[PDB]
Amino acid sequence: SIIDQNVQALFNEISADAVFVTYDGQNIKKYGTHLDRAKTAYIPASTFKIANALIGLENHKATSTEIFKWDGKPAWDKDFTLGEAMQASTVPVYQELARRIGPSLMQSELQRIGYGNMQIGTEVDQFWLKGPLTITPIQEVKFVYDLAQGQLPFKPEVQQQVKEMLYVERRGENRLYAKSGWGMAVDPQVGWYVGFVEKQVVAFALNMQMKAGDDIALRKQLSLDVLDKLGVFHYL
Ligand SMILES: *C(=O)[C@H]([C@@H](C)O)[C@@]1(C)CC(S[C@@H]2CN[C@H](C(=O)N(C)C)C2)=C(C(=O)O)N1
Repeated sequence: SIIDQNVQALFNEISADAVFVTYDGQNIKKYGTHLDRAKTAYIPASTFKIANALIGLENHKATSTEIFKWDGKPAWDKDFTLGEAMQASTVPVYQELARRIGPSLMQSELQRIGYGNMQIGTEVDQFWLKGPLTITPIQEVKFVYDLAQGQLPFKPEVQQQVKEMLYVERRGENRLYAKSGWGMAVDPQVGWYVGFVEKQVVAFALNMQMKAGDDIALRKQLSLDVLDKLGVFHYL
């Protein structure tokens, strides 16, 4: 198992506490510098957009065609669909969607699907940013695995729509879907890179500590390097 050694070697460069989890539908595997992160709960931050889009489309609070118009209050200073907002990571668009859903519906939907600790507190548009909603990397990886397979408790066409919002690139006929996250409001700060590769499916979740001034592109660069070494997503 020199593949594992090659992966671990990648993390010898990274000074931050990091775990990388993979899920192929049967096996959970863990790599990185602090493996206990995989079973620790952190705020989902921008990764919550996935569940937010799902709940919203499911409950007729938006469509994938609808334009969320900018209200003129100051980057993200333009009109976005939910898909455009996903890849741009436009928080205010998804805050608006959260406010359309409302605390009662949000709470019951998170409970219904068993997302993380299923806690929203009192602010319906901040709970994934400041807490108290938390989720383990293992939970995230299983979540996005089911999304890829269309086996979440949502309408099939809803899952397909949200799934394709996460599309990043393809190599041959292998497809990468991914969503990054950087929770700055919490201490310590958490970084996410969650997604999956469609050949069979391999879901993955990078989860690591972040500090002000860190390289924003590190999460993706690291994950792609890991996926290549695993042979899950080879470089072209
Ligand atoms: C969600 O993960 C996060 C939300 C909480 O803003 C988000 C969208 C911010 C970033 S980093 C982005 C790059 N430059 C900006 C900045 O320096 N600030 C503080 C305005 C923020 C990410 C990310 O995943 O990189 N996600």
